[PDB]
Amino acid sequence: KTVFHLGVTEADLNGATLAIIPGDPARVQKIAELMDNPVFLASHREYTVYRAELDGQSVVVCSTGIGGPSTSIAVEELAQLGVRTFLRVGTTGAIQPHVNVGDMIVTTGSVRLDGASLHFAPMEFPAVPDFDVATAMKAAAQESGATVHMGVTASSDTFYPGQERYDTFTGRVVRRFQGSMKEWQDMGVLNFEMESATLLTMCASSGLKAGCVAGVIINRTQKEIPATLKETEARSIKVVVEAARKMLK
Amino acid sequence: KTVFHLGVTEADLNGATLAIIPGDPARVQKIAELMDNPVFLASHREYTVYRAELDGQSVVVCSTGIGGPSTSIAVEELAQLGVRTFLRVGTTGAIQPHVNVGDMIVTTGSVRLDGASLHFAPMEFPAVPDFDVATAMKAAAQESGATVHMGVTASSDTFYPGQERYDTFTGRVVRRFQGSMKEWQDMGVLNFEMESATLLTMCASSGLKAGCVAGVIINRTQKEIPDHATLKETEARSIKVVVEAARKMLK
Amino acid sequence: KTVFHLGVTEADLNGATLAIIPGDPARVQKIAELMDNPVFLASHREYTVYRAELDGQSVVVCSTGIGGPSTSIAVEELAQLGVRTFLRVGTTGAIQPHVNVGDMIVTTGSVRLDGASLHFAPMEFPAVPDFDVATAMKAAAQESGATVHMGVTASSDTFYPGQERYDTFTGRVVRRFQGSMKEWQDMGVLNFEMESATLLTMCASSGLKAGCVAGVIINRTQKEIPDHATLKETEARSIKVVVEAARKMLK
Amino acid sequence: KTVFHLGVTEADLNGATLAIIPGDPARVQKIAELMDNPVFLASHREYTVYRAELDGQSVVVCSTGIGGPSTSIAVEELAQLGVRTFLRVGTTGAIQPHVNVGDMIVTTGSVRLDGASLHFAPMEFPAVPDFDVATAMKAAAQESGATVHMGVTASSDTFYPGQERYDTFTGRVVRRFQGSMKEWQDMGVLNFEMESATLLTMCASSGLKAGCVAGVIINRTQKEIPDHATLKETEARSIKVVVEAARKMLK
Amino acid sequence: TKTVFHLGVTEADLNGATLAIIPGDPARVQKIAELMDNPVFLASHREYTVYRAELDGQSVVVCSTGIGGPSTSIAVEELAQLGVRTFLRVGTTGAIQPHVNVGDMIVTTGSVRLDGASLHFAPMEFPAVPDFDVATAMKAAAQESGATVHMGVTASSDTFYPGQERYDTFTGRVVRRFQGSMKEWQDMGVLNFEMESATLLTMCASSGLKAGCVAGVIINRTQKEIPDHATLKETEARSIKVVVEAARKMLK
Amino acid sequence: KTVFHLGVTEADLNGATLAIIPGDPARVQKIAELMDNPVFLASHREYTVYRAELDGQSVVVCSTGIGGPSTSIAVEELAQLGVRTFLRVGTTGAIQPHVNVGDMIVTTGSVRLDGASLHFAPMEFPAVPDFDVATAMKAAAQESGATVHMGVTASSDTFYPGQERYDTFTGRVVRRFQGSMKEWQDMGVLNFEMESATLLTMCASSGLKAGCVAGVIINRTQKEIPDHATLKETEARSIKVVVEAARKMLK
Ligand SMILES: O=c1ccn([C@@H]2O[C@H](CO)[C@@H](O)[C@H]2O)c(=O)[nH]1
Ligand SMILES: O=c1ccn([C@@H]2O[C@H](CO)[C@@H](O)[C@H]2O)c(=O)[nH]1
Ligand SMILES: O=c1ccn([C@@H]2O[C@H](CO)[C@@H](O)[C@H]2O)c(=O)[nH]1
Ligand SMILES: O=c1ccn([C@@H]2O[C@H](CO)[C@@H](O)[C@H]2O)c(=O)[nH]1
Ligand SMILES: O=c1ccn([C@@H]2O[C@H](CO)[C@@H](O)[C@H]2O)c(=O)[nH]1
Ligand SMILES: O=c1ccn([C@@H]2O[C@H](CO)[C@@H](O)[C@H]2O)c(=O)[nH]1
Ligand SMILES: [Cl-]
Ligand SMILES: [Cl-]
Ligand SMILES: [Cl-]
Ligand SMILES: [Cl-]
Ligand SMILES: [Cl-]
Ligand SMILES: [Cl-]
Ligand code: NA
Ligand code: NA
Repeated sequence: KTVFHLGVTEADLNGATLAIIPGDPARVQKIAELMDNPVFLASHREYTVYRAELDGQSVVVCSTGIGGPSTSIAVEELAQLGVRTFLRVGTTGAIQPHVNVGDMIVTTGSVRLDGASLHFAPMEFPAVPDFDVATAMKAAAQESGATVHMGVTASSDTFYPGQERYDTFTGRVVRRFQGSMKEWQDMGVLNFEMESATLLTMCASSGLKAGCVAGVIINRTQKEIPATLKETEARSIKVVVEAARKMLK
Repeated sequence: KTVFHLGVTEADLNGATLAIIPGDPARVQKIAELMDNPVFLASHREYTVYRAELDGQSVVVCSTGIGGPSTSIAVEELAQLGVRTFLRVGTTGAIQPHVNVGDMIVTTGSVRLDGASLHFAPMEFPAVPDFDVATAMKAAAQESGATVHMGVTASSDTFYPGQERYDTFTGRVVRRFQGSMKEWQDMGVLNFEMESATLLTMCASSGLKAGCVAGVIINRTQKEIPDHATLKETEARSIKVVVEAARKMLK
Repeated sequence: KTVFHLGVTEADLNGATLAIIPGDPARVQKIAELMDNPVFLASHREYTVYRAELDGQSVVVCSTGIGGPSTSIAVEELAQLGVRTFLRVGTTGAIQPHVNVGDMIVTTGSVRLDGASLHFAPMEFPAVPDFDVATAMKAAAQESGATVHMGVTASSDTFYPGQERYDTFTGRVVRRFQGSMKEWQDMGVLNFEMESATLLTMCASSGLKAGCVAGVIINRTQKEIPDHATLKETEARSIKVVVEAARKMLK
Repeated sequence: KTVFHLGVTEADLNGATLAIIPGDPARVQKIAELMDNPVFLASHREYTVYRAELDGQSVVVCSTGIGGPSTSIAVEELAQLGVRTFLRVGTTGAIQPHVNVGDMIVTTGSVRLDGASLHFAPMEFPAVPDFDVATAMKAAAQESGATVHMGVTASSDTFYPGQERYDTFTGRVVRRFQGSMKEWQDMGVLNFEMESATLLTMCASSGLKAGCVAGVIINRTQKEIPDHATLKETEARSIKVVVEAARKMLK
Repeated sequence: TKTVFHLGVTEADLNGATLAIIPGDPARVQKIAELMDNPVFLASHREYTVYRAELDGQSVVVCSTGIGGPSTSIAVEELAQLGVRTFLRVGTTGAIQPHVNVGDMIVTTGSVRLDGASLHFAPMEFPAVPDFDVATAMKAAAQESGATVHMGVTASSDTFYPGQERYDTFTGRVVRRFQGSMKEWQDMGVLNFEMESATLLTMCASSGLKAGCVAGVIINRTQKEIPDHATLKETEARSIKVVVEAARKMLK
Repeated sequence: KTVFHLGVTEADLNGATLAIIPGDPARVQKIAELMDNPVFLASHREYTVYRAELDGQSVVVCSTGIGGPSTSIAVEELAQLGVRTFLRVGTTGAIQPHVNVGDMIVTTGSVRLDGASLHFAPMEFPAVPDFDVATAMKAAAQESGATVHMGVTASSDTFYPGQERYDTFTGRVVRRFQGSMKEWQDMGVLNFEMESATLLTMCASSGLKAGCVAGVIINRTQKEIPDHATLKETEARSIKVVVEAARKMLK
C-alpha cells in the first residue's frame, strides 16, 4: 500500500505507469515543471517524488541518488505501485574524441562495472534498454537539434578509480581498472556514468521497460571545460520529457 | 589478397560493405537467389560465399556454420575485405509460451553463454546489436506481416546441456545449467540460439554493425516438434525478412 | 569548492581529521547537535555536511547516501580534505536469533556483496575495520549500557534480492542469492547492511581508518518488527554511541 | 532411432562404436578412402558422414566443423547412436620454436580457452584424453616416422584474438589474451587449435573415450597465416596416422 | 570415546581443553608446551605433533599444523570434534612494508585470500577475519614483549615462491596473476606475507570458532628474497612467548 | 647454495635427477630402504630427505606433507638442485563403487579443487601428468599384480568439506561442495586426494616431469576405516610400485 523508502502510495501516483528518474533530487522539480499539473508528493533521504501529467496521463518523477544500490530501491518500489516504464536522464563523461561537450548520448548497452546488476541477473545477461524506450529517446534527442550518439556506456560503481581518475588522495587505481579507459575507447565505448548497468539489467530481467539518455558535461580526452554548462542540463531534461511524450501519446 | 578460410579476395566482393550471414551453407544460395545477379564465389569447409546485388549495390552472403568460433572467422575475414555490416539470419527455440512457431525474433541483447565473445570483450560488456540494424530488422519483419518479437536471446555454446535438454546420451546437465531455462523464462528471455552472443559482442567492440533475426522453429514449452511444411516455410519467411532488412540498411 | 560533490574546502572543516558518516542526510544534524558548536557547511544531492567540536577538536559529519557508490565519493573527497578517520553509524537487520532489536553491532569484517569495493581491491582482500576504530566503537557501545555484538556483517548492493527479500514486484531472487541468508546464518554472520563492505575495503586499502557500528532495527530471522518508540530509542542510542566512539579516538 | 543434425540412423552405422572426427568435411572422404568398404551416408551443414571398416569392424567418419559448439553436436549425436570412442584429427599451429611444420602432436591435456567445455564440466575439471586412445595415437604417430610430440595444447574458441593473432581488421587483442602466447610458451604448451578442449572435457566427463592428434601446418614463431604448399603433405600424414590409431584401438 | 583420523588423540587426552595453540612447525610444539604448566606429550603423526599443558589452571592443546591451509584445516577440524573452540596460531612471516623490521610481531586483523582451502568454508566475498577477542589478547601479549607490534592486513598465500612473487627460483617465472602483486599489496598497506591465516580465519570465522594469528618478522622483502639464519631463533623465542601470553589472557 | 626448507645441497643429491615424493615423512625411509645405499640427508618440518640408488643412479626420496602448499615448496627446492622428474605415491579415497581398497590409481588428470595450482597456471590449464611417467606407473602397477585404474582424480585443498564429508564438527558443507561427490561420480572421477592438482599443474607448466600413483585406503560408497593389516598391505604395494616405476624411468 505504502512503500518503505519513497513514502508514497499507489493512490498518490494516480494511475501513472511511466517514471522519469534523474539522479539529483534537485532535478525532480525542474523536470516536473516541464509537464502539466506538477504536484509535490514526498521527499525522504535522496528520494524526491513528484506527480505530473503529459498528454492527459500521469507520470511520476523520482530521483535515484548516486549509484545502482539507491537506484534499485527506487525502481523496485515504484514498480510495486504500478509503474512499468522508466526513463533515466543524467550527466556523463565522454571518452571518445569525436564526442562533444553538449552532445546527448542514448545508451544501447552498458558495460557492467557495477555490483547491483548481479543482484538481478548473472554477469552474462545483457544490460540492454527496452527497444521502444531507446527508440523514443533517440527521436527526442535528435528533435532537440543537438548531436546525438547511440551506443555503449561504461557504467561504474565509483566516480573515481573505476573511471580511471588518478587525481585522488592515493593516486592509485587497482589493476582491473589500470588502462581500462583506453580499452573501452578501443572497443568504441562512448561514455562513463554510474546508474545504467543496474537500471537496465534489473529492468530487462524483471519485466520492465527502461532507457538512459545523458548530456555530455565533460570529455575525458581533452579534459578542458568551456563554463556555461547549465544549458546541457536544460537540454537533457527537455529531451527526457519529450521521450516520455512519445512513450505515452 | 585471399583470406585464409573464406578463399575470396577484395575484388570478389566487388565493393560490398554489407553481409547476410546464415549458419547453414544450404541457405547461402537461396538468399542470393532473391537478389539480383547471384554469383557464386567459394565453398570451403562450412563457408559458402555468394555475391549478389541489391538496389545496384553488391551484397555478400556467407554461411557461418554452427557456433561462435566459426562465425568469428567469417566476420573477421569479411571485415578484412571491407565489410562493415552483418545481418545474421538463423533459427531458434522459443522459451516463452506466447511466442509461436513461425514468429520472428529480433535480438536486442544476448546472454553470453558462449566462449568466443570473451575473446573480444570481457563478460561485463553487453552483447548488443547495432541500433540501425536492429531497427531495420524490426521494420522488415513487420512489413512482411509476421508476428515479430523484440527481446533478449540466450546464446549458448551447446545445443544440448547449455539449452537444458535432458533427452541425451547421458541425460545429465551440469550444475551451472540445471534449472537454467526456467531462470531465463522468469527473466523474460525469448529464445535460445548459438551464434548471437559472439557476433554481437565481437561487432560492438570492433567498429562493425550487426544484428540477428531468427525464425522460431520450435517452442520448448510444447513437447511436440513442428512439421516439415512449417520448417521450410519458416526458413522461407526468415530469408525474405533478412533481405528486406538488408535493403533498408543500404539506403 | 575544492572537491566535486561535497562543495566544501579543507578550511571549512577547521582541522577535522575524523568524520562521522551516517547514511541519512536527516541524521547529520542530530549527530552534530550532540556535540559542541554545530555548524551547517553544505548540502548537495545526498551529501549534507556539518562540523562541530568534541572536547575542543573539530569533527566533520557527512551523509553517505544509500550504497557503496555514493559512500565512496564522500570518503574520497573528505580524504582529499585531510580526513583520515571514518566512523560509520547505521541501522541494520539482524539474522541471528540471539541478536535482538535494540542491540548494537560492531562490524569486524564484511561479506563483500557489493561492487564498489572491487574498485579499490580484488575480491580476496578483506573488508575489515581499523582495529583502533573497532575497539573504540566496542568500548563506546558497552559504556552505553547496550548489548553489543562483535562480528561479520553481510554488506549488500541491494536492499531487496541481495538481502533475500521476496516481498517484491517479481517475487524473484537470482540463483546467487537464493538460500544466501540461510548460508549466512549457518556461517554465524550477524546482520545485513549496505555500505560497510565498500567503506572498509576502500579505507583498509587506502591508508585510512574506518569502523562501522549499527543499531538493530529488525531481526529478519525472528520477524521482530518494532514500535516507532523502539525504532526511535535505537536510533538515539546509535548516534550517541558513535559520538562517544569519536571521543575515544581523539588525541 | 534417429538424430537432429547428422541425418543418420543407428542402422546406418552398422554397429560402429568408434568414430574418426576430422574438422573439415572435405577430409571425411579422404580418411574413409584409407579404410575398407567406405560408404557415403549423409551430408548436412558442416556434417558429412561416411561408414567404413578396419579389421572387419565398422567405423564412422564424421566431420565436426570448426569449433566446440559444432563438435559437441556431432559427438552427442554419435553417442546417442552407440559410438563410444572419438578420435579427432586436425591441423594445428605450433608455438614452441623446436616444433617443425609436418610434425605430429598428440594432446595429453588442453588449456580450456573455449566455452562449450563449461557446458559439461566446471573449469577445474581437466581436459584430458582417454589414456588408451592417447597411447594408440602416440604409437600410430611414431610409426609414420614424422617427429611426434606429446604435450599440452591451448584450445581456443577463436582463430584470431584467442590465438593472439594481430594481423587483423582491428589489430586489437583483449586484455586476457594480450600476452597469452608468451605465457603458454613459457609454460611449455606445444600448440594451438580450436576443438580439443571441448572434445576432451565432454568425453572425459561423460563416459566416452577420446583423443586428439594434429599435423603441424604452421609454426607461430614464424608467421600468422598458413601457406598452401604445406597443407597437402601434412594432411596426408595426419589422416594415415589417425586411421592407424583407430586400427590399434579396435583389436 | 572418539579418536580422530589424523591427530590420533582422544577427547579424554585433551582433559577438557577448549583452547589450542597451533604453530606451523612440529619442532615448536614441545618448545611452546614447555613454557606452560605440566606439559605432556600426547601423539605425533605426519606433520601433527600434539601435546597437552595447563595454563592458569586450565587444559590447553599444542598442535602443529604443518605448512599451508590444507594441513591446517585438518588439524583445526579434528581438534574441534574433540571440543576445542579457540585457536591461536603462531608463525613466521615476511615483511613487505619498509618500516617493519626483522624481530617485530604482526597481529593479523584480516587476510588477503590467496589460498584455496578458505573457499571450502566460505565463498571469496566472506572476510578472513580474526575473532576480535583473540586479536585483542594477541595485541596485548605482543606489546607485553617489548617488540614493536603491528596490526594490519596479511597476504596469505598458497605458495612460498610465485604467490609471494619470489623470482629467484628454478624457472624465474611468475604467472600473470602474481606479476607485480607485491607492489600492489605494498600500495594497499598490506604488511606481510604468510601461508596459513586465510584458511584458518575464514574457516573459524564461518564455523563458530575463535581464531587469530600472530607472527614474528623473519625477513623484509624490500631487502632480500630468502630469510637469514641469525635472526631465526631470537625471533622464534619471542614469538612463542607472545602466543603463550595471549592464551593466558584468553583463558582468565 | 643450500635450499631454505629442505636443508640439503646439490652435493647431497649426488647427481640425482629423479625424486620419489610421498606425503607422509614416515614413508621416506621405507621407500629408500627398498633401493641401494640409502642415506639419510635431512629432516626439517614435514620434509624428510633421503638419497638412495637404483640401477647405479642416485634417486632422491622426499616427503611433501599434506596439501599443495607444502608440496610446492618441496618440488621447487628439489628442482633448484637439478631434480626434473617427480613421482608421487600417496593414499586415496575412491568414489566409484567398483574400486576396492587395496587397488592402485594412476592419475591421468586432476580436478583442480586446490589453490596452489593457480599460482603456476590459471584455472583453464590442464592438471595432467607427464605421459612417460604415467606410462611407467601403469606398467609398474600391472606387472606387480595389483589392480590399476587409469583416470581423473579430484584433488582437494581440504580433507573434509572439499571431499563432501558431513560427519564433522558442524555438519556444514559450503554451497560450492554441496552435491559435488555425486557430480564427480556421475562424470567418472575415480578418487579424492589432496596433492595431485598442485603437483601436476606446477610441473606441467614448469618443464618438469611428474605423475601420481595412490593406494586406495578408503571408498566413499562404503565409509569404513580399514584394518591395520589392509592399510599396511596397501602401503607396501604402493611403495613397491613407485620404486618399480622410478626404475622404468631410468632404464
Ligand atoms: O564523467 C562523469 C560524469 C558524470 N557522471 C555522473 O555523475 C554522477 C555523480 O556526480 C553520477 O550519478 C554519474 O552518473 C559520472 O559518473 N562520470
Ligand atoms: O532450439 C534451437 C533451435 C535452433 N537453434 C539454432 O540452430 C542451429 C543448429 O541447428 C544453431 O545455429 C542455433 O543457432 C538453437 O540453438 N536452438
Ligand atoms: O535490514 C536492513 C536494515 C537496514 N539497512 C540499512 O538501511 C538503509 C536502507 O534504507 C541502508 O542504507 C542499509 O544500510 C539494510 O540495508 N537492511
Ligand atoms: O594455427 C592454427 C592452425 C590450425 N587451427 C585449426 O584450424 C581449423 C580451422 O582452420 C580449426 O579447426 C583449428 O583446430 C588453429 O586453430 N590454429
Ligand atoms: O617470507 C615468508 C616468511 C615466512 N613464511 C612462513 O614460512 C612457513 C614455511 O617456511 C610458512 O608457514 C609461512 O607461513 C612465509 O610464507 N613467507
Ligand atoms: O579419502 C581420502 C583418503 C586419502 N586422502 C589423502 O590422505 C592424505 C591425508 O591423510 C592426503 O595426503 C590425501 O592425499 C584424501 O585426501 N582423501
Ligand atoms: Cl542526475
Ligand atoms: Cl544512517
Ligand atoms: Cl580438420
Ligand atoms: Cl611456524
Ligand atoms: Cl602419503
Ligand atoms: Cl559423510
Ligand atoms: Na562450425
Ligand atoms: Na603441510
